[PDB]
Amino acid sequence: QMEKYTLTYFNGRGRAEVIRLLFALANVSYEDNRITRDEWKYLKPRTPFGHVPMLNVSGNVLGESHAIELLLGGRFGLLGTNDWEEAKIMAVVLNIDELFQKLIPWTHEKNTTKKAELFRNLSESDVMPFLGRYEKFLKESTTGHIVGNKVSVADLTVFNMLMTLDDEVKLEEYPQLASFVNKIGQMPGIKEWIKKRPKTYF
Amino acid sequence: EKYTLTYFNGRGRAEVIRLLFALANVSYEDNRITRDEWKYLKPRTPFGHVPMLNVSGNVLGESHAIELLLGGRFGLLGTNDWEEAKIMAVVLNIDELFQKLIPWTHEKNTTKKAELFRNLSESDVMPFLGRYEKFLKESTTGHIVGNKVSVADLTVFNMLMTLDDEVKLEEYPQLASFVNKIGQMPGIKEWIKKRPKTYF
Ligand SMILES: N[C@@H](CCC(=O)N[C@@H](CS)C(=O)NCC(=O)O)C(=O)O
Ligand SMILES: N[C@@H](CCC(=O)N[C@@H](CS)C(=O)NCC(=O)O)C(=O)O
Repeated sequence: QMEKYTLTYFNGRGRAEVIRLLFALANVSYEDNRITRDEWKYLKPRTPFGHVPMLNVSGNVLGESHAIELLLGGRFGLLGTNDWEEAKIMAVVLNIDELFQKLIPWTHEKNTTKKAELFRNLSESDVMPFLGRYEKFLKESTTGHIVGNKVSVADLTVFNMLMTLDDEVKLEEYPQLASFVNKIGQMPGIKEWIKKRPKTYF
Repeated sequence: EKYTLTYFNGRGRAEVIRLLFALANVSYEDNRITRDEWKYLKPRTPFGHVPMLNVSGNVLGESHAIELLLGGRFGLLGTNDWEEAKIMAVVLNIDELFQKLIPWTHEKNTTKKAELFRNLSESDVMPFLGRYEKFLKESTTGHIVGNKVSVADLTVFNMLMTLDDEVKLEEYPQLASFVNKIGQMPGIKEWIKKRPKTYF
């Protein structure tokens, strides 16, 4: 008997989307529970840390996006082939989290002038360093993976962030990242999920 | 193995790693650098931060990735993948509280510092105490997760020590027993006595 997975998050990509990509890529079925703010009022105090995403695995509850990505990544064979690769994959995931956190105001700014200003102010300090970093990791990789020789949670995380930034970065100047984003995006499971998934502002 | 930990001369985000080494009784080089040396070193780290771990010439960044690696090699991530993930959830949760406490830790004037803390008390510190008091009440053995000491215990212990002047554990008997129990464990106790005395 398969574990029953239920992911709870708002109706949005946000901090849940890498988890949704892991399920998509692994072709592992789960319930994609998207709640409203109002439903969240009641649910928040019964969660372990007062946040979403949350994962329910056959009656047992786990919080924290990167802990959930750890668990699923491990079960789905997306944490490399040894404990060193696993740790390097998780380091990347945690590094992208810092960038995600810096981008929160931008993601939620619906005024286009103000949103462009938020982004401008992060361009040199965070976005350009991100692109350079991951361009270089890939340049130094022989297989076009962020860590090791197969797809991992880190690939999905960097992929997801590139999609987040798609309208604001030019990947012609980062040919490794351009190739990578097309490769991950064409993977079965991922490709159908991107077409399928609810279109949300963030 | 040859482990080198690089961080500032401080507890900060390296100290749980230092506690893991202490508890496991595993030798490592505790490399503490100055702010000035860090200017030079920063671009050759993977992400532009410390802590960093060098394991026989290979480098790993991210305090929680280092914790995950060392924790796993030392048996401090529970007994299965579910325990491990619950342990790391606690670690990641406490990291949010650490981030919120950053201005407070770095403000040295006593009245400005107290004002920083009080504005976080009901919003963040009190919820933290209630949360971890309850996790312990749910444990039969007085561990945050599972039946054995883990990285989660070391993380909650370190944060409680960080807050030791500001926090009364009068109403949190579970946490008070816990803080005592962890601090008395072989290796931890000696490390706390030996370690360099720093403001942060
Ligand atoms: N450490 C976290 C933070 C999760 C988080 O801050 N979630 C936000 C949404 S992106 C949330 O639950 N907001 C509603 C609330 O905090 O009440 C994780 O990575 O899961
Ligand atoms: N995601 C991080 C961040 C580490 C971090 O913010 N380290 C600070 C000291 S607490 C630092 O490297 N400051 C110097 C710098 O960022 O240039 C981790 O958990 O290792």
